[PDB]
Amino acid sequence: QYSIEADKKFKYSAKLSDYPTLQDAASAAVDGLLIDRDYNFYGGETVDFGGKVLTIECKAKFIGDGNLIFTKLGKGSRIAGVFMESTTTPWVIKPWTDDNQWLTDAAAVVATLKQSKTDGYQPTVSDYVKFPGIETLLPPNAKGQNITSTLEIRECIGVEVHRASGLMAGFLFRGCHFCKMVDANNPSGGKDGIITFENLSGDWGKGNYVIGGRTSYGSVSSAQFLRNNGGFERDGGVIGFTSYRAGESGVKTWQGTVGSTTSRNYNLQFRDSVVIYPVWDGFDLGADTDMNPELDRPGDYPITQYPLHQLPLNHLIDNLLVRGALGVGFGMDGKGMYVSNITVEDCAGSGAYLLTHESVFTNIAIIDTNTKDFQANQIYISGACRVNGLRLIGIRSTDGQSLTIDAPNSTVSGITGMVDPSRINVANLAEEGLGNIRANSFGYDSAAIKLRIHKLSKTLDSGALYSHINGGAGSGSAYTQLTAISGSTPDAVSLKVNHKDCRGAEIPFVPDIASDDFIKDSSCFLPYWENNSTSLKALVKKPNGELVRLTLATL
Amino acid sequence: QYSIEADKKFKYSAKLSDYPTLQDAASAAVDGLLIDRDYNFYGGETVDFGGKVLTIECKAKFIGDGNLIFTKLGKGSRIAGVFMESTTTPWVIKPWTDDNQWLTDAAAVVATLKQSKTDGYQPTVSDYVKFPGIETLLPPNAKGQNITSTLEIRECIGVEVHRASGLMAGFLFRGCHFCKMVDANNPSGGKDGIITFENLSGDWGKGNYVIGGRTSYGSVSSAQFLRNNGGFERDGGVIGFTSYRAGESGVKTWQGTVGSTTSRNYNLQFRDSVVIYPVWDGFDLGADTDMNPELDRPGDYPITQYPLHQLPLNHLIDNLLVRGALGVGFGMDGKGMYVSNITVEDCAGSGAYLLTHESVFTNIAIIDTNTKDFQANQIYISGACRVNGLRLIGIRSTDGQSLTIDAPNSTVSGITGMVDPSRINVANLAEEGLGNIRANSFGYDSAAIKLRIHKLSKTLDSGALYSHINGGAGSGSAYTQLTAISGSTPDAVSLKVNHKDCRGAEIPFVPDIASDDFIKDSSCFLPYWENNSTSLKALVKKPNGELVRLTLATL
Amino acid sequence: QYSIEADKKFKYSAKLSDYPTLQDAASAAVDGLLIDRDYNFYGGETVDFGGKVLTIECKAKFIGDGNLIFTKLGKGSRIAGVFMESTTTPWVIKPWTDDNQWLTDAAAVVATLKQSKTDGYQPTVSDYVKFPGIETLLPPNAKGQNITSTLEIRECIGVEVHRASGLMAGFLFRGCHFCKMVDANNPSGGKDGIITFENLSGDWGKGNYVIGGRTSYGSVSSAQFLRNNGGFERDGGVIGFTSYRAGESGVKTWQGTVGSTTSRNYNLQFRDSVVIYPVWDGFDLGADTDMNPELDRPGDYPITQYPLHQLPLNHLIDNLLVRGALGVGFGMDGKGMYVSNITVEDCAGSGAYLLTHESVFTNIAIIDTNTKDFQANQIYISGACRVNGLRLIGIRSTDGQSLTIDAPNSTVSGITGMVDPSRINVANLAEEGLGNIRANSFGYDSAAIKLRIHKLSKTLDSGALYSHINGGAGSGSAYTQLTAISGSTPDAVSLKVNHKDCRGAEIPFVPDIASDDFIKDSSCFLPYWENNSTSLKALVKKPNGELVRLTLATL
Ligand SMILES: [Ca+2]
Repeated sequence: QYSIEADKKFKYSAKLSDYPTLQDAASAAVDGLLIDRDYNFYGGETVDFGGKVLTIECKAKFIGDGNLIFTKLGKGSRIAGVFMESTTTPWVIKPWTDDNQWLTDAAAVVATLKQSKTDGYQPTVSDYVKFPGIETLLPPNAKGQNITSTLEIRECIGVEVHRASGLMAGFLFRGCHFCKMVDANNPSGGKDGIITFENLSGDWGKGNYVIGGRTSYGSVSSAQFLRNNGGFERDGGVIGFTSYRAGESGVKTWQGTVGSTTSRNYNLQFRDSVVIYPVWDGFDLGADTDMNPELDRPGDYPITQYPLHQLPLNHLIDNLLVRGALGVGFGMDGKGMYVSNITVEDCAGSGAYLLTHESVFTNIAIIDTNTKDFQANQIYISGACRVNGLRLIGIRSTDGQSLTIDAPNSTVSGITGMVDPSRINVANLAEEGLGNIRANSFGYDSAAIKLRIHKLSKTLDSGALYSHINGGAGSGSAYTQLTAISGSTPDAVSLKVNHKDCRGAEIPFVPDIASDDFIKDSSCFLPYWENNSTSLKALVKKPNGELVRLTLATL
Repeated sequence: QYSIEADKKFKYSAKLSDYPTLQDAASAAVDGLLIDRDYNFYGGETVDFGGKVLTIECKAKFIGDGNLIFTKLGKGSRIAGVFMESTTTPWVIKPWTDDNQWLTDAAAVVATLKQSKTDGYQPTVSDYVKFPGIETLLPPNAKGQNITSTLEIRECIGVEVHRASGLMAGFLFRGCHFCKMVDANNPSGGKDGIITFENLSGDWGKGNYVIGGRTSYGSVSSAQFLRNNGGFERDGGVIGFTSYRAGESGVKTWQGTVGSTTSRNYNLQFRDSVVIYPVWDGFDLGADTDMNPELDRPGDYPITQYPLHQLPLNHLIDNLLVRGALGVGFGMDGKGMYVSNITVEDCAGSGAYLLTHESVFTNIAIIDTNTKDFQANQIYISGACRVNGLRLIGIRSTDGQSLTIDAPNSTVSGITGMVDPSRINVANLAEEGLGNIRANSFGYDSAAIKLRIHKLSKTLDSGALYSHINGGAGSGSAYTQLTAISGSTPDAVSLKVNHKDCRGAEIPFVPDIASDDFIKDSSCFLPYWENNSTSLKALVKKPNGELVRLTLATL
Repeated sequence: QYSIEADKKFKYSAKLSDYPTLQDAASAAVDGLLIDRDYNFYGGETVDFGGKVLTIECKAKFIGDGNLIFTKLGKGSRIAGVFMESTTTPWVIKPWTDDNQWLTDAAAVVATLKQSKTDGYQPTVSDYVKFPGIETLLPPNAKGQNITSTLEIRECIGVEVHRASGLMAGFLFRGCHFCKMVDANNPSGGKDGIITFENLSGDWGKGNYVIGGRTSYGSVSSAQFLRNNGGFERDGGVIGFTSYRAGESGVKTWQGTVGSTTSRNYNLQFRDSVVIYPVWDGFDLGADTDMNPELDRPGDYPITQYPLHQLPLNHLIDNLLVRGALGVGFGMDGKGMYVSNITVEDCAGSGAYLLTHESVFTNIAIIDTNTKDFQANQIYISGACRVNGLRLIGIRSTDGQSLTIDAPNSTVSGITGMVDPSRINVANLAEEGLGNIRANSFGYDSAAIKLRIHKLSKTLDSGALYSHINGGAGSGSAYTQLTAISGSTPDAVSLKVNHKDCRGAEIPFVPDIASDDFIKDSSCFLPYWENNSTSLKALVKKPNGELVRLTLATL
């Protein structure tokens, strides 16, 4: 019988073109399921896949506003090529120019309004803060919109969504474990987060990843996590991902209470990823609320155990790039954190906002940030942290008085760049382990090794060692100078060696009668001027510590 | 009826073993298409896939010289495992030894000639420049060869080629958008570029990527782009890729006019990638022609708007590694660029050749490059740029007079390595933001903090602060010395503190009668020698600025 | 005839549910093979796939202790979703606490014993060394266990295993070439290595990679190689991989003789990867045995050609992260190596153990390692190497006398961090290419530029340049001080400029009659005390080099 042989030798796949509803096709499926016609779904339409391990291959669109809900997929199920699209074409704003300059003026942003499923985003309430005054100026038809076409995977284990795309599209994993969003094929976002792992009910989320791929646009954050804990195994997070033009942030771990419980996250990886042109932040990896925080943490550690911003979040954070944020490039909180290899460039707000304590930051580069003076500084650290390697300043100038680094409880080593030293505030700055040193000077007739005591003055060097050309180039002659500040005049007092190639030391003397207390150490002398005789005298502290006054030079 | 049920329950796939031509199989296909026998194609053979969204699975070879042309594939089509192979076995050169040393002598290169589809490449005209004299020495049968077996995807949107391989193989996307070359499985290249996105006609290319994978050999560049613009979204470029032994360069964005229009590229990503042993360059990301440039840019911005090498290319460039180039490791041009985290090692030409202006380079490492003295320097920057963090020198020495960095308009901070300071040329070099410092000296009886004024001398230190051992190790005693250059003799003039553990300052004096102009500042004195009385005198500039001469020390 | 049309239009797949043995299903398969029921295999069960190019899709478990052996798969075959599981539930140890602190006490480790297929590992003989005393304390039923369920690919070319997982699971490629383990889906390991490329027989392994994915647990190493050589093309190794909690090491290239031949490896890539919480080492990339080494290298280069630890291994090593090792973070040997961009944090043994010679290390960060004092240092280098950029110290203190870096034959530049300078030992340390410098001091009333001659003292600075506040903050006045050590008392002897805002130089003098030899240079004077007359004298070395004694200051 051919049918016996056929049933044994051919691959099983059901296809949607043979069925009137998606549930009918799902029920028929045994191995493969092919989406080979566009399918209009109603919001909340729910498909039961019977616990089957299905390979779902999409070659057409799921069309609808609201959520298409997939349930009871077997472990190992895979959904490839899915394409979500809204039925509604909403009003979107586009707060950047044709030369990719951010628009900050509310009226200019309102002028960008158009009806489109892409190239912009639907305003939300956070836009009222981001573009002050815009709430009053937006037409009512552009406020409070709620358009997203969302694929919801509900309460499944071991399901992977690969190469997803769409228009006004979102992807929600609700109450899932060991699920992955892999190689997202640049979906264009809607009102809700583009990729969400939300585990507010049931067990803490674990094994949930965004791996590879990219997203564009969306009103809020591109990739986000609520109530996930990767365990000590660090089994979850974001690796190899790119976010472009998030309406809020590129990658976000939620903070505070959502509903009746914690939305926070522990033990996730954030590695090898890039966020470009977010309207708010590149990476927002905080767990506690900054402004107007909850007095408790239902479902999480109490404030009595860990103070605000001091949770043992224990994320693995490495090799991240942010460029072009209108908000903050990289933000986090927590205690006992290690963070490495972070690069932030060209952000309008702070490059880094770090509400961290007893944490270590290694090889950080913050290059041309706070370019619009939105924050007090380019990098802020609240608690007692360590920074080992910090690159500051690209090519931008700073006209006002804002600090570059304000990390008042932190100890820092290894700053590089053309930082204005008056714009550094740290607890301690040191290079303990340098070798033999050479200061090489270009474009000047001198070289300098300067000292600045910030307690005395943040703006004036307190002393210096200089080398200065005698005559011109090629003269083979220079003079060395040791200086000290007096009367807030840098270099006011100095000793010289070889000025005008004289081969001698020029020694400063006290310009009047020296007081007893002017001399510091025993077996030393201090020259001073006696004008009434045209003589140099010496105040001498003898080897035995007693003072005597001698005549040093006479007419 | 079984046939009704069978048509509903089984996956559709056509296979080439059932058809006499590839077009017949393509026409029959509805979902899958299996290449299950080797297929000999003629150059220019064109397959029309009818707009169908096909999953093409290759388990055999496409064999032929020239192009196999795929057209009218539906968005979402995928081609996996394709294997291209030429019919011709050409003559190839192998310009490296069994110890992986580059051959540079033309006669030695000619001696490597063999007929093979791999382990070398077909000479092209660029080899005549790379190996001077080789044009005369190559036998005629090894010149002007043109063997490539090329899969051409023509005027398609949303097509992905995955896990491709081959021998004398190339992959061309001509007039395509939103197409990807994913996880290339080490094809061995032919005469043409291995992976090309060419958009000289139609709309500018966008959404075109090389993601993952690797290539080997080829006569010209491994991955290349013509007339692509990723948009502000940076939707295209090269991520996660490895090139080995390109006959020209690993990754190339074309420069200048090709045909009648621009071949240039904007807004692409070049990230997380590696180029090893290219015959020419690792990354060639320039857009304007260097030698003998066009006087115009048909199809692009005019020279009147942006001068040569000053286009707003706006690529996203980060986390690149190059090793073993016979040419330049990393090259680019453009204005307003940000570049980060570039590592270049062991190149025979310059590590970096940067025809850039108003651009920022952060965390650059150029380690043992220009090892064959092909260029004037290891890193060159033409325009007014900023470098923040620059590692120079591995373990190689430099016998001649070539510069290490020549960046005469650039401001630089954060050099590390055993650079010869005479081989640094920059506009300005500074460490503005160091903390308290310690110079730790090993393998010497002294420690040093030296100063060098490059305007005075690039080769001689102009002054120093030294600490020198008194006696031997463990003596608990050292002397401190402040020095200045005179008569081109470093350290010619000095003041000492604690020489021979004497607990005193040794002060240099003018060895003859001091001229009036030798003293600089008021309320200072300058000792000088009066030989005719065996006396020290003091030239004194009094507190009121007037000069007087006093007797300082007498018999 | 429908059967003719059906045979042409449907995809071929055989499925295990239709057959009594795996061999029966394999024999029936032509294109696809679906594993759609759990399959109990016996150890050594061998399947012959007839040279067919098969796409094997797994949606169920292979269950058994021992090896399931796949042979004669055609080039291009793929195995997806495989899940290996043992029949035995062994006794496992879990040497870490509920706060993720390592357990080091043998009795505490024994107390963790449980029967499970995961969340720990089976003890092996290396545990007897790691937890001293544990050999005596372990119950007999927890010693010498040998449970692994291993998929063995034997003597195949061009086979890829994708998205594999399991419990007590291993994956062995024995005598294979051009094979890949791709996107491992966190298999939980057993007694043997989780991913092994072993080529002890036949040709040296080539083209063998681990790409992407992750593993957890296992008694020994996560990914390992024996007798592989990637060629100059670097065609093999580990890229994009994560290892968690290896019972030995994350990534290992074997050392020494195994059986009758070499187990060593050449020309592999180790890039873009992460190892966390290994019981032994993060990356172990050595080739020669350290303790009690072989006197020969059968099958490899003789000791007469390359001494122990000086093989030309030529691996491409870049962009690696290790955190939380109980052993060493990063270890290797070899001569002529280049290594870049390595980050190691929070390891109980050395961050790096480098038995390397004539090798270059660029941009290395070793942050809070040797935290349990297991080794003599945080980073060790035996041979004559170069280090360009080395970050040391996070937030941990060191109570004892151990060194931070011991690299006694190496030349180093670019240390950053709060290193204790007495804990640096190198051949030479230098910053040759710094610009104009500023020392910025926070939290002190002074700024300092110190000098330390390690030959004199590793613990005491030998001289200094200080700037000190006169009075208080905002006074606009400081004094500069130049000091030298005497009698092992830092700063014992000093010259001051502007002490107490006096505008003069305080000059130290010899406290008794100066000996002739106390003066160094011609045309200099040295003041000294004559107590019997209350006078300063000057020992003068005249311009002609002859000595004279003069009266300098008198009552
Ligand atoms: Ca006198």
